[PDB]
Amino acid sequence: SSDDWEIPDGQITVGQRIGSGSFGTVYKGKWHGDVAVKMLNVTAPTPQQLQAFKNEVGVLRKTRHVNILLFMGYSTKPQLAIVTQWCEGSSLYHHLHIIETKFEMIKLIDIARQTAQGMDYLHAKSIIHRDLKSNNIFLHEDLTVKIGDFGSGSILWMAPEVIRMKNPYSFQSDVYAFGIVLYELMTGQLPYSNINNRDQIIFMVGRGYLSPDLSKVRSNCPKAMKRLMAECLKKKRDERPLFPQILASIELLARSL
Ligand SMILES: Cc1ccc(NC(=O)c2cccc(C(F)(F)F)c2)cc1-c1ccc2c(c1)[nH]c(=O)n2C
Repeated sequence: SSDDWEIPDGQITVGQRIGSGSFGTVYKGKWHGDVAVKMLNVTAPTPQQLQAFKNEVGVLRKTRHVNILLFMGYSTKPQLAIVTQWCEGSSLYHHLHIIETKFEMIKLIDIARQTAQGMDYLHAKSIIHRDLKSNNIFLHEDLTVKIGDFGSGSILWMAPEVIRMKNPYSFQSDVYAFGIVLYELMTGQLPYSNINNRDQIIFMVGRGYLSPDLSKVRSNCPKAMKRLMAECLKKKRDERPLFPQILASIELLARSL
């Protein structure tokens, strides 16, 4: 009846520092092979740091799905640490905007389908991601989407009610962020690339004066995908579909290719 989440003491090792994440540092490590380890640098955590760790473990431990980054376990001795699978590859952001990988339409639609599958799973478990974006979508072996929270470089994916600010976060604000990921996949670009001012973007998206230019979608982008993108991006949160409907739309347009 137990999940045995707590990793035995003196087993995890960490190597290369790969980044920063929420409460600490992310390393490539070893625990029954390659793993990613998010570890608190200090030995004595503040009650807040400990609470942030417990909340993150509580969310991750409820997930078991191929499209969610695999949570493996946690340790509190000698330091607070969360262990996940190690993914070989790059995030969708890195692919589209750094190394500019050119995916075929069938593969772009499949990345969208798998992300919607993972998001539908999280929402069914009442988990609102709050920071869905292409950098939080990992292409494991550059084939399987793994949603995680790897990391303000998140305004482009922010729903207008989240920009405006209370609790503006909902399943619908995650749907909007997914709409932006759909825009990235179908255009190969980040929205608002011709606006060099962050304050203006924040202000205008929040007022509904500015929205992504859907005419930028590739020519081989199906019409139903463009319509789905438009629905996910609705300025009013109540007008946006939820992931079971988004999933059904993607599955159908993928069969019609
Ligand atoms: C090691 C580690 C521990 C915890 C998390 N925590 C999440 O992923 C997360 C937190 C809350 C909710 C959710 C979700 F999505 F379920 F809602 C996910 C991420 C990492 C992690 C893994 C790989 C990484 C990395 C960090 N940074 C990096 O560059 N690589 C390549």
